[PDB]
Amino acid sequence: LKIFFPGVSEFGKESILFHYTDWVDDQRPENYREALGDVVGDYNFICPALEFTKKFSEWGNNAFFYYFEHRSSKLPWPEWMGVMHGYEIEFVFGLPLERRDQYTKAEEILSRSIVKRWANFAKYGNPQETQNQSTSWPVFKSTEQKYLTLNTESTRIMTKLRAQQCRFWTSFFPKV
Amino acid sequence: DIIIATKNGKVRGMQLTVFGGTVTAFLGIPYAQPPLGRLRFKKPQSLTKWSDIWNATKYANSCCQNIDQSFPGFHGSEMWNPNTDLSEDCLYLNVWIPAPKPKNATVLIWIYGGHFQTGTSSLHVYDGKFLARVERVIVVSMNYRVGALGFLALPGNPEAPGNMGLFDQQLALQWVQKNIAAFGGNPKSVTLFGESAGAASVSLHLLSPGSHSLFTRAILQSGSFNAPWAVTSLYEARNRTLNLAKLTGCSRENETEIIKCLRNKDPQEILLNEAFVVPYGTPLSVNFGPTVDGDFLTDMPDILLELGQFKKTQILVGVNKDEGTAFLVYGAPGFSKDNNSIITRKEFQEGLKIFFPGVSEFGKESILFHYTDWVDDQRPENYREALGDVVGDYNFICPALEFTKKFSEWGNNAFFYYFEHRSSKLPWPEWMGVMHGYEIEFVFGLPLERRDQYTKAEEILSRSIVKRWANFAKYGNPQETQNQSTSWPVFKSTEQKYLTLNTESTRIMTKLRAQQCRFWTSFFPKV
Amino acid sequence: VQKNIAAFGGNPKSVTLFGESAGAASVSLHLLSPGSHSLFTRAILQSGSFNAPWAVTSLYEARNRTLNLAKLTGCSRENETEIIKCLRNKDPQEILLNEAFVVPYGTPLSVNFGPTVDGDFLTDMPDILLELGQFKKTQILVGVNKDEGTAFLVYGAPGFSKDNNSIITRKEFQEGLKIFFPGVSEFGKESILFHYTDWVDDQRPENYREALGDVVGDYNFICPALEFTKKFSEWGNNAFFYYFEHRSSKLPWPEWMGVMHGYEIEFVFGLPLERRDQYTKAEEILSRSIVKRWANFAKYGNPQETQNQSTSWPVFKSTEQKYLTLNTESTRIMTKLRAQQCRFWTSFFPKV
Ligand SMILES: *[C@@H]1O[C@H](CO[C@H]2O[C@@H](C)[C@@H](O)[C@@H](O)[C@@H]2O)[C@@H](O[C@@H]2O[C@H](CO)[C@@H](O)[C@H](O)[C@H]2NC(C)=O)[C@H](O)[C@H]1NC(C)=O
Ligand SMILES: *[C@@H]1O[C@H](CO[C@H]2O[C@@H](C)[C@@H](O)[C@@H](O)[C@@H]2O)[C@@H](O[C@@H]2O[C@H](CO)[C@@H](O)[C@H](O)[C@H]2NC(C)=O)[C@H](O)[C@H]1NC(C)=O
Ligand SMILES: *[C@@H]1O[C@H](CO[C@H]2O[C@@H](C)[C@@H](O)[C@@H](O)[C@@H]2O)[C@@H](O[C@@H]2O[C@H](CO)[C@@H](O)[C@H](O)[C@H]2NC(C)=O)[C@H](O)[C@H]1NC(C)=O
Ligand SMILES: *[C@@H]1O[C@H](CO[C@H]2O[C@@H](C)[C@@H](O)[C@@H](O)[C@@H]2O)[C@@H](O[C@@H]2O[C@H](CO)[C@@H](O)[C@H](O)[C@H]2NC(C)=O)[C@H](O)[C@H]1NC(C)=O
Ligand SMILES: *[C@@H]1O[C@H](CO[C@H]2O[C@@H](C)[C@@H](O)[C@@H](O)[C@@H]2O)[C@@H](O)[C@H](O)[C@H]1NC(C)=O
Ligand SMILES: *[C@@H]1O[C@H](CO[C@H]2O[C@@H](C)[C@@H](O)[C@@H](O)[C@@H]2O)[C@@H](O)[C@H](O)[C@H]1NC(C)=O
Ligand SMILES: *[C@@H]1O[C@H](CO)[C@@H](O)[C@H](O)[C@H]1NC(C)=O
Ligand SMILES: *[C@@H]1O[C@H](CO)[C@@H](O)[C@H](O)[C@H]1NC(C)=O
Ligand SMILES: *[C@@H]1O[C@H](CO)[C@@H](O)[C@H](O)[C@H]1NC(C)=O
Ligand SMILES: *[C@@H]1O[C@H](CO)[C@@H](O)[C@H](O)[C@H]1NC(C)=O
Ligand SMILES: *[C@@H]1O[C@H](CO)[C@@H](O)[C@H](O)[C@H]1NC(C)=O
Ligand SMILES: *[C@@H]1O[C@H](CO)[C@@H](O)[C@H](O)[C@H]1NC(C)=O
Ligand SMILES: [Cl-]
Ligand SMILES: [Cl-]
Ligand SMILES: [Cl-]
Ligand SMILES: [Cl-]
Ligand SMILES: [Cl-]
Ligand SMILES: [Cl-]
Ligand SMILES: [Cl-]
Ligand SMILES: [Cl-]
Ligand SMILES: [Cl-]
Ligand SMILES: [Cl-]
Ligand SMILES: [Cl-]
Ligand SMILES: [Cl-]
Ligand SMILES: [Cl-]
Ligand SMILES: [N+]
Ligand SMILES: [N+]
Ligand SMILES: [N+]
Ligand SMILES: [N+]
Ligand SMILES: [N+]
Ligand SMILES: [N+]
Repeated sequence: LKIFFPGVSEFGKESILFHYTDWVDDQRPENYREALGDVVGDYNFICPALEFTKKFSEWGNNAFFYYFEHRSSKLPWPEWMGVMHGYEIEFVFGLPLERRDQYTKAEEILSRSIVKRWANFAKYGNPQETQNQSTSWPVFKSTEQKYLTLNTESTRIMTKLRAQQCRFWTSFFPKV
Repeated sequence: DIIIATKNGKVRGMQLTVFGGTVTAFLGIPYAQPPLGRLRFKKPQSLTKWSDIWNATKYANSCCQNIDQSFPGFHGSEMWNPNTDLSEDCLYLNVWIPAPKPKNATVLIWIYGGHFQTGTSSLHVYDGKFLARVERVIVVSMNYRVGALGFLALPGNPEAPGNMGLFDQQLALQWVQKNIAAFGGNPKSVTLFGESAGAASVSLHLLSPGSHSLFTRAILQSGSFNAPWAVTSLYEARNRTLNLAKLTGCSRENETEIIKCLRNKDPQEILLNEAFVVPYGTPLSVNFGPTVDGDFLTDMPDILLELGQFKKTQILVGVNKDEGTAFLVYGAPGFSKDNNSIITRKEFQEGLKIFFPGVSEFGKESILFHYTDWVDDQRPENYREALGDVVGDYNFICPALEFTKKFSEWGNNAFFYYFEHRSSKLPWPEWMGVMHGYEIEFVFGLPLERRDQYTKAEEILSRSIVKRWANFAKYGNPQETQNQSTSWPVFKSTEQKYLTLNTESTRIMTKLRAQQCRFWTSFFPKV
Repeated sequence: VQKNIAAFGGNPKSVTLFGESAGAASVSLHLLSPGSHSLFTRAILQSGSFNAPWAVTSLYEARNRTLNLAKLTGCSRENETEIIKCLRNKDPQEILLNEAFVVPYGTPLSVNFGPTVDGDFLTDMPDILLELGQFKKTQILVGVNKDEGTAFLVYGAPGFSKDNNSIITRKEFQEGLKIFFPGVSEFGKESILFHYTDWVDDQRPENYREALGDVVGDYNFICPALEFTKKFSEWGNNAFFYYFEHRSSKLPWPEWMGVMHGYEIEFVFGLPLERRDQYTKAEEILSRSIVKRWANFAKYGNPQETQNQSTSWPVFKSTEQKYLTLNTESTRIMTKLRAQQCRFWTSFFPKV
């Protein structure tokens, strides 16, 4: 925490520890390893993205929010690093469409669908895959806060990503 | 020493040590005339009544039943077999009360499953002591007649009118109405809960006008009366009563004479033939079950449900993630508990003949079509996975969801769960996943017991299930209010929210198996 | 009262309970008790409610305390009924003398011996019953005073005196917290300091003095009253909330103590109606109006003064949370009392 919040008071840093290390529960040695990943991701990336989306949409525009959760079968970083920062890009640009490239078939399918959704968004302002019986992507409103999960198995409609964590970063932490 | 005075007389119980405190148990209190000789197949008649102390200190006789012998020596299946003598003398119940004795406690009544052909209340995973200790509720469970001895039917005729085992249940609820105040219980706060055929039974007590005033609320685990296996048509119940008489050489002419012949046959002869009164049985077969008797059940239950003729109250309904897997090892080709059961397309197609014996060719093609559009890899575990899903969706999940929509449309709060934790002790292999029947130990609180070798995470999940179930009984709202738990939303049509139960993170989700159930609920009834 | 009040002219079907502090927590518990449901109609809670941190003892600590008392009186037995039996021989002075230290760290707010979940009067933890709407359905009138906390500061917070203005330093505030939150972690206590000492701003020496009063009042009185009111009203009943803000012109405690805990009572019972008593005229008027409102509440379930063109008192709903201020000058309709402070006590602090 000293590395990531150089200063930042002692109490400030205690409060991160308190809100991310209430154990649920086993011990479970990968526990502090997992929490520190979550602290850095929640604070730097996820919570401000969600807060931008609420604020922007409150002024009447359609917004669409995704949660990308596939770990690339080619990733050269190890397992405990999971679905890393930056590793959706190859999906968006369609590299798994290239068969010589040694991606799985499932990965090809997921890319083709990301590409369609991104492109329908550019041309139409609506990122649906309309033809192959895909899950419909709902607009993000405050109150409900629906978002779509992207993975090789099953896309889901979920609500309120990191609700607990972002209450911490967005309303408590600015004050330290 | 602990004597309670009931209406029929005195009963003595025993004290048990449980997690540093104490529970009082009364095991095997009689609740009807044993149904022997002249009373076989008749409804349960009321107890003669006694003097002196009846010692309710050990479990009683389980009801006569055929035993599962496909995996002898194997804990995964022998855990469901009876663990007291079998006998026609089997109409008994159990009570666990907190200590100190409560003032006016809520009561949970368990009704076991067993496809209506088996089951017993004295099983380890049905032991009510933990719930009594931990949540200070009183827990009750009863033995009821199963198989032909409990559900043989020749409707009209009171010599064998159908539904006997359901009336056994009803009369046990009755006992609780008259007697539970003496043990500290509130007869005005009773929740029925049950699993599989037990869950279908509880659902039928919601339809029965004679049960309306015997309970408050209901919990249905993996089972409901609209499931395809739950009610026998009057038509097939005759074909089966007659097929049994023929087989035992009891074929008479005057109907009451058939029943009379059957009362001389020793019970082994009747169990031995029960098995093939159906010309094509499945691992899901219910040879002898509930019927529209015109007494317990006054019309086809699909109709009563659709037209809102049930008791108005709160229900809690839920299902497990892999309901179907367990039935695949009782006869689907290519399946084994002793290997990963990768199966081919031919084996899947054949699998369907086992589970939909007839059922047309087109009917069966249509299941294949809707469950084998590949997404995608190949992925050899693909047909193995689909067949599990077909059997679970059709038999368990889709009718549970359809029951919940229909019930809630008439204005009552409903709560739906999706149980998705595989027990770290499960003796069946990995590919079987979160099996049918393996939430029960969670509900009764076995992982609360530390010597038992469950994980800590599993202890936590149990403690939370127990609280939610108990808050449901006492309050009609299954929240865990104190430890910052996820709130459980009511199930309405339109949105259809439900709660997932697992060791990591509970989630609010919507529209479980939307695609699959559109298939089973609107397309398939027509084949 | 149920059996006998008809003989004295009273309507046993029109009974309102009212009480202050532990009295208010008691009335709130009669709303939870199934044996009290049919013994009253409506309820008035002044500065107190059963969800206050001082109101219910856990079964756990009640044992530690029953056992600590037996030990102290030399009554330590083995068979439990034998402990009680020993205790019945002790003369009552011996029992009062030891009561004081069955807790290893007491506060000026200490409740050595209190309500517990007995499984008779009270069948479950009351937080749960409240949350899940298991209480008598009726109208309530709930309210609090502007400076609830000040009175407890002179029973042991360092630097405080009724005989001076009690300007205190930051070190004395921090120490004050050890007196009121004996344990309670370091981080817990830092978090109170952080949320009550962000200065707005001058310095302003009465600043830490003022904050400590506010901490003790918000935590012990105001925030649980407001939280009780939201929860109760969410189940469909009319609720009425007041904020009492008049300092009695006769108060014998000094100025910096403000509108103290307990000093609305004389107003409710109508002492300023008595002219010989040396209250101001304005105070007489305010009492007469409180009396009418309380009495209209008992008889009608609506605490209006209908005749003298008084301010209408709106019902408290969640969302808007309107309440009425009571003072000698002007009654106001306000919204969301201590919004910021109670977010702290109600959602953050339970977790430490
Ligand atoms: C209603 O009754 C007969 C019962 O026939 C059965 O006799 C039992 C004692 C038992 O051993 C069983 O296996 C046997 O089949 C059914 O007719 C039978 O149906 C099968 C297949 O259609 C034929 O191959 C049998 O030979 C035939 N037997 C007789 C004597 O007719 C009948 O199908 C059944 N109705 C239903 C809906 O299942
Ligand atoms: C998994 O096992 C099944 C089940 O039947 C078998 O049990 C095995 C553990 C093994 O002991 C085997 O000898 C025993 O028959 C296998 O299915 C069987 O496959 C063979 C094909 O030659 C036939 O003899 C059987 O008809 C067939 N029976 C049944 C009832 O399924 C299955 O092949 C095997 N799969 C694996 C290991 O991947
Ligand atoms: C439950 O009980 C003991 C009680 O100890 C106390 O004995 C009383 C008679 C009284 O005089 C009291 O002041 C005294 O402390 C508690 O253990 C005590 O805790 C303190 C601080 O932790 C220690 O310094 C004491 O020496 C210790 N005494 C003994 C005999 O163990 C215990 O803490 C208490 N539980 C709670 C939650 O407060
Ligand atoms: C206000 O008075 C307090 C209270 O204690 C004191 O009461 C005073 C009225 C006075 O008679 C004083 O002699 C008596 O001790 C003062 O707090 C005290 O401060 C002195 C510091 O030297 C210490 O002796 C005490 O430990 C301390 N005690 C307590 C219990 O608070 C306080 O300083 C004073 N403040 C003023 C006048 O602004
Ligand atoms: C025991 O409580 C009785 C009523 O309690 C229940 O009221 C029901 C209508 C339903 O709301 C239940 O869930 C309630 O908990 C009361 O009538 C009895 O007189 C009580 N008897 C005692 C204490 O002996
Ligand atoms: C006295 O009045 C009785 C009822 O008055 C009350 O009705 C309650 C239900 C509640 O609304 C109260 O606030 C009402 O004021 C009536 O039944 C009695 O018979 C009356 N008795 C007399 C005049 O002797
Ligand atoms: C949809 O259609 C074809 C097969 O019919 C499939 O291969 C393709 O990848 C899918 N299209 C999109 C845009 O995902
Ligand atoms: C029932 O239980 C007690 C055991 O202590 C025994 O002494 C009593 O006589 C028993 N009654 C029987 C066996 O009928
Ligand atoms: C059949 O015999 C029974 C048995 O005693 C008798 O009561 C009944 O009246 C008879 N009915 C017919 C139609 O033979
Ligand atoms: C909630 O509280 C305690 C710890 O404070 C915990 O151990 C317990 O298991 C939780 N209660 C429930 C009902 O899950
Ligand atoms: C304790 O003694 C009491 C007091 O007479 C008696 O009634 C009770 O049965 C005894 N219990 C134990 C466990 O010694
Ligand atoms: C209203 O009326 C009179 C004067 O008209 C006044 O003195 C009295 O105190 C007021 N009544 C109430 C209930 O406050
Ligand atoms: Cl999809
Ligand atoms: Cl939600
Ligand atoms: Cl999340
Ligand atoms: Cl799934
Ligand atoms: Cl084919
Ligand atoms: Cl949770
Ligand atoms: Cl949705
Ligand atoms: Cl799904
Ligand atoms: Cl103020
Ligand atoms: Cl400091
Ligand atoms: Cl006014
Ligand atoms: Cl406002
Ligand atoms: Cl304010
Ligand atoms: N990559
Ligand atoms: N990057
Ligand atoms: N098990
Ligand atoms: N089962
Ligand atoms: N006073
Ligand atoms: N007081």
